[PDB]
Amino acid sequence: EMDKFKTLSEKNNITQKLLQDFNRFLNTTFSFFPPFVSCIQDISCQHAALLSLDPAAVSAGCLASLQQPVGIRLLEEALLRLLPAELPAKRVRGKARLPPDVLRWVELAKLYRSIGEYDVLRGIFTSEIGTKQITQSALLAEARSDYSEAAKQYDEALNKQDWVDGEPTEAEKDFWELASLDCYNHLAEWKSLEYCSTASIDSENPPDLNKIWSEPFYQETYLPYMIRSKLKLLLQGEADQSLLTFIDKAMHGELQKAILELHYSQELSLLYLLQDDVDRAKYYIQNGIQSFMQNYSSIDVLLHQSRLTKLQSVQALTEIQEFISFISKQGNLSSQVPLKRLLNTWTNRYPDAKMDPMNIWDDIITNRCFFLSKIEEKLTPISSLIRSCKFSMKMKMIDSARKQNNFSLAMKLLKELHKESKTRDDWLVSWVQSYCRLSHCRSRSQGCSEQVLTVLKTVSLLDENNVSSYLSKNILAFRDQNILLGTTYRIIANALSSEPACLAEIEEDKARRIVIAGLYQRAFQHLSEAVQAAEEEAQPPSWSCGPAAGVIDAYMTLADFCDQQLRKEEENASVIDSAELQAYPALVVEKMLKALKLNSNEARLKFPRLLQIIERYPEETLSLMTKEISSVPCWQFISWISHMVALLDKDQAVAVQHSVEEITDNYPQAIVYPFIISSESYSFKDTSTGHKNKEFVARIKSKLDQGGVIQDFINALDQLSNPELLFKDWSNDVRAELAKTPVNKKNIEKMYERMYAALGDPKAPGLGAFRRKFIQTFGKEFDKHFGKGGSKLLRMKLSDFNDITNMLLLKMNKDSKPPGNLKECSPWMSDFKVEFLRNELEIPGQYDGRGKPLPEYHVRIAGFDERVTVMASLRRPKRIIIRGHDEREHPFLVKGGEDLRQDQRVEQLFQVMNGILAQDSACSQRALQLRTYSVVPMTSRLGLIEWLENTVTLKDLLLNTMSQEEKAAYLSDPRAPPCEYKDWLTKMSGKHDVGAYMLMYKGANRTETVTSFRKRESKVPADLLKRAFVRMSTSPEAFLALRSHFASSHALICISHWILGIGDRHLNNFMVAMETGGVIGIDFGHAFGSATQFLPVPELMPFRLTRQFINLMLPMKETGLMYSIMVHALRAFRSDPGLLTNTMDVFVKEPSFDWKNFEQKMLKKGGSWIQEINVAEKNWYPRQKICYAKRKLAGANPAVITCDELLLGHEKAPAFRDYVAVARGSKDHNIRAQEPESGLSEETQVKCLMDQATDPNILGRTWEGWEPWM
Repeated sequence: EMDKFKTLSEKNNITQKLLQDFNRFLNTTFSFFPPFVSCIQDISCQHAALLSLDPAAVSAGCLASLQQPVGIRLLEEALLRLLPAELPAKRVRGKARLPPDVLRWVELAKLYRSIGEYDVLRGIFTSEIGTKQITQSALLAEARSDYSEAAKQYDEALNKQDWVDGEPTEAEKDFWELASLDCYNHLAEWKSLEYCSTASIDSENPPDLNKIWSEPFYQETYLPYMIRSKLKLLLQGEADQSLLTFIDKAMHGELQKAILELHYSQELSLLYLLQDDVDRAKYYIQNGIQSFMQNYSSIDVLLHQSRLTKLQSVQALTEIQEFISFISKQGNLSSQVPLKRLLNTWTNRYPDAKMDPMNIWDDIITNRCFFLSKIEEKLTPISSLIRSCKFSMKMKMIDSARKQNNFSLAMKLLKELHKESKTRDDWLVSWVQSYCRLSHCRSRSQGCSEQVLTVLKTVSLLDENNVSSYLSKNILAFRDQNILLGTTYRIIANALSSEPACLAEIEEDKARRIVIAGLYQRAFQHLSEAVQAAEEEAQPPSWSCGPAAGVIDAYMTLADFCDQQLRKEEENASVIDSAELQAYPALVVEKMLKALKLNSNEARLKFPRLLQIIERYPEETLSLMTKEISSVPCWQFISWISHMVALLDKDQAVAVQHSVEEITDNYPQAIVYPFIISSESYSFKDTSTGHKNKEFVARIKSKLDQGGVIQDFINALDQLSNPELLFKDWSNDVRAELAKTPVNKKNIEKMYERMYAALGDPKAPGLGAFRRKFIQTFGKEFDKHFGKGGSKLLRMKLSDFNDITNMLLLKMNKDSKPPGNLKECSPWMSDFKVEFLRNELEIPGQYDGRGKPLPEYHVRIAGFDERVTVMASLRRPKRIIIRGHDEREHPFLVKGGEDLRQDQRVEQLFQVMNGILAQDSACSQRALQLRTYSVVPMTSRLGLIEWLENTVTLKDLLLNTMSQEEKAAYLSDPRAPPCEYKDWLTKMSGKHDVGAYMLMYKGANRTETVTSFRKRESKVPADLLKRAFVRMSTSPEAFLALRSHFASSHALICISHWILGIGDRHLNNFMVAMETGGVIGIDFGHAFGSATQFLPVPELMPFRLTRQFINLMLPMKETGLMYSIMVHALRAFRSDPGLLTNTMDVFVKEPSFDWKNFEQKMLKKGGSWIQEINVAEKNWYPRQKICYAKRKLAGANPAVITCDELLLGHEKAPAFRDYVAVARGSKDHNIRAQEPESGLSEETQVKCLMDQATDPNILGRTWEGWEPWM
C-alpha cells in the first residue's frame, strides 16, 4: 500500500514506529509463541533493523524456537551490507553479529557451538587470535578446562596481551568470551561452575541481582549458573545459598510472573531432591509438566533441538516423578517394601541408559546420587543393596564416557570412582577406563610420545594383580593389547622411534620385558608378544564373558594388529615379520564361528584377499573359511559378492576347493541372484587361468544357470532401452578394436555374436522375440544399411572401417533419432509372464539386500507397469516400473550401454563409511546419512540400476528461477562473460573445445581473471540457490533447517570426493529429494588420480564448490560452519585404520575391470577420454603406487600431494608443473603452501582442501562443464 503512496520517506517514519512498537511488543509479550510467529511476520517485512531493534532473547528467550536465526536472516542479506564480504567490518554492529551469538547460544549444540564459537568472532577481527584457538576445545568438546586454560586469559587478563593487538577488543568479544568461559562447566558442573559462576556476578543478594532487570543485557544468562552450581553441590547434601535464597526468590519472582520463571527453573523442582517435599515437589513437577506441554506444543520441524532438548527434559523429569512418587508410596508399602526390593532402583537405572548427548549423560548420575542418597536415608523408615546401586550408577557412566571419548569430566568421574567404590575392582574399572582414555588421546595426534607411557606407566604392574582371575581378564589383557596398539602405532613416523625424551627410555626398558634403540627394531616384537601374550591371557574368557563380549574384542583385535603389521610388510621387507605375520592370520580368520555374529567386515574383506595374493596354508584357508558362508548364513557372504563374482571367475585357482564350496552351499541355502552378476561377470572372461578350475567352476555355472533361465529372461527381456547404444557402442568397441595389433578375430568376433544376436538381424525371429518394438519399427530398415557394410566388416576385421564406421556411426545414429517412444518398448517388455506363478522360480526384488544377516530377499520382483521415461542423456536410461509380488511397489532405472560392478564397490564403501557414522554417536548427533543406490548387472554392457524420486538436479530449480527471472527462457547463460572467459582461455591457450586448458600461464593473472569473471557471473545464481531454495522452503526457519542436511550433503560429498576424485557431476548431477529436500550424489564416473591425471582433464580440486554455493551456504564463513563438520568426518576417519584400508585395498586389488574395462567406460562416455584411457594406464599402477598413495593418503596431506605425484609422472609443465606449483601460490594462497604438513595434517587437511578449491587460480583451470565459472 505504501507503494501507491508516493509518500515513502514518511513511510520510513511509519516503520520507525512500527518497528519500535514491535520491539517493545517483544519487550512485553512473553511466554507467547503466537508471537514467535509474529517475529517471523517481522522478518517477512521489508527493512533491516526492521529486526535489529529486536536483539536475540528479545526475539524470545531461552525458547523462541527456531524463529531464532530468522532475524539473523535479514541480518546478513540486507541489514548486513557490511559483513556480506565475509570479513569483519569494524563499523558492523555488535547488534548485528552478537544477536546471532546470543541467540544460537540456545542453539547450543555441536555445530552451532562450533558455529558461533568462532563464527562472527571472525566478524570480530579481534576475537580471532585466541578465539580460533579455543574453538578446538568445543571441537574437542571441552566443557571443562582446555578452553578455560586456552581462553581464560582473554577476558581474565582483561585482555592485557589481547588488547595490544589493536584498540578493538570491545565487549561482545568479552561478553561472549566470558559467558563462553563459564557456560562450559555450567553444563559440565564441578567447581569452575562455582568459580566462574562467581566470576559472573555477586552471589551477594542475587535475587534482585537477578530481578535486577526486566531486560537482561546478560544477567538472566548467568541466571542458571549458581542455581546450576547447586548440582555438583547437591551431590552430597543440603543447606547452601540457592536453597533458601532461590526457594524464596522464586516465591517472589513467583510474584512477578509464574510461567517462564518455571520454564527457567525446575531447578525449582531440582533442589527438592534434597529436602523431600511431598508437596512443592507435587505442584512444581506439575509445573515441569504443563511446561513441556508448552514445549512439545511450542514446537514443530521436529529436531534434536526441537527434541533432544525436550528429551533430556522429559527424561530427567519423569525420572523424578518416579523418584517422588515412590517416595510417596514407598511409605504406602510397607512401611518400605523396597527394603525387600529397592530393585525399583534397577527399574530406574536400567530403563534409561546413556544415549549420544552427554549433558543428559551427567544429569542422570546427578539424579541417581540424589536418589541413592534418599534411599539410604529412607532405609530407616540393606546397604549392600544401595551400595551395589552405587556400583550400578557409576559403571554405566564410566563406560559411557568410554563412548564419549572425552577426557576431562571422565577422569573427574574416575577420581570420583576411586572415591566411590574403593573396592578391589573400583580401580580395575578406573583402570579399564583410563586405558580407553589413552586411546581417546591416541585419537588425536597430540600426545605423540606422551599419553602412551603416561597411562602405559600403569601397565601390567598393577592391573591383573587386582583381579581374581576374574572373568574379563579377557578385557584387561585386551587393554594391554590396546596399549601396545598405541605404543606401536606412534610409529607411522618413528615419532617415538625418534623421540627418546625422558620416559621413552623407560619404554624401551620395559619393552623387551613385556632408549629408542631396541624400540627401533624390536618394539614391534614387544608390542606383538605382550599383546598376543595378553591374547592367551584373554582367550577362554572371550568364550566366557558374554555373547559378542570378548571374542570380537580379542579376536578382531589381534587380527587388526596383524593386518596392520601386514600393511607394514607390504611396504617394508622383514623376513621374520613375514614369518609370524604369516603364521598368525591363521588364528584370527577362523573366529567367524565365534565371530561373524557382528559385521566385523574387516574380517570378511581381509579373508579372501589373504589367499588372493598369497597362500601358505593350503587347506587351512580352505578348511575353515570354506566352512564360513557354507556354514554361517547364506547371507553372511553377500557384502563381498562382487569380490567372489570376479574372484571366483577370473581370480581363483582355489575356487573349487573353497569358493565353489560355499557358493554352491548357499544356493541351496537360498542364494539365487549371484547368477546375474556372474551372468554379467562370467560373461566377459570364462576363466582360462587353469584347467581343473575352469572345469569344476564352469560346472558350477551350468548347475546354477537353470532357474537363472528366467534371469536370462530378464536379460534378453531387457534389450531395453533403445538399441542406439547397442549400435553406437558396437561402433565404439568394434571401431576401437581397429587400433589393435593382428588377431582381430576374437575382438569383433564376440561383438558379432552379440550383434547379429542383438541387432544386425532384427527381423531374425529368434532375435525378433528378444528384438523390441523400437527395433520392431526403426531398428530394422536402417539395420538393413547396417547388416551389409556390417556384413563386410563381419568378413574383414581390418582397421579401414574406422572411416567407414565414421560413415556407419553417422548413419547408424542419425536414423535412430525419433524413437524412444515409451510404451512401445514397454508392451514388448510386457512379457514377464507370471504363469505357474512365474513358473515357480523365486526372484530378487532386484538385488535384494545390503549385507545384513539372513536372506534379505523374502520378496519377489514380480510384475511391471509399462510406465517408463528416460532422462535425456548419453544413457537415456529407461525408468521402469517394478510391480510387486507381496504387494510392494518398486520402480527404478536402467543402464544399458554400461554395467557397473565398480560403483558397486563405490557404495560398497559408502555403506562402510556411514557404518562409521554409526560407530560415532556424535555423527548421529549430526544425523549423518548416506545417499546410496543399487544396480542389477545382468551382463556386460548393462544392468538395471536403482532409481529414487522427488529428486532433480539443483541445476533445475537454479535454472527455472534463472531464466524465468533473468529475462524469460535465457537463463543468463547467453551472457557475453562466459564466452569472454572462453576468449581469455583462447588467448592464453588453444582455440578449440577439447584442450586449451593446456597452456595455462599467468597464475596471478589466473587468479585475476577467474575472480573477475567468476564473480560478475556467479552472484545472482546464488540468489537462485537461496531463492528456489525458498520456493522449496515452506517456512522461514524451514529454510536453513533444510540446509542443515543440504550442507550435510555437500560436506559428506566433498569428503567422498577426496576419498576418490569427482566425476559424473556437472554441477547438476546432485539432485534434490524433496522429502529430505536436498540433493544427493548417486553419480560416479571417475576416481583416484587417473581421471584428473588426464591431460585433457587435470583437476586438482579435492572437491567442487562454487561461488553461488558459499553464497547460499550463507553470508558465512560456512568455511567454519561446514568446516569442523568435515572435521567430524575426519575424527571419524581417524578412528580405525583397517576399515577403508581393506576397502580400497582389495577394492583396487581385484579389478581387471576398473582399469582397462573402465578405460572402456570413460571411453563409453567421456569424449576427451578418447585416447587417454589405454595409452594412459599402460605400464602403470592404478594398483600399487595407488595402493600406497592412497594408504598414506589416509594418514596426512601436504596439499593433495600424492595426486601431485601422479600428475607429476604425468605430462606436462604448462598445465601441471605450472599449477601444482601455483597450487602453492601468492601470499594470497601462500597459506595453502605453507600451512600443509607432510608429517601430520588433519583439521588442516580440511582447512586447505576447502579453499584450495576457492582458488580462482585453481578455479578457472578445472573445466567449464563443472561451471564454477558460472
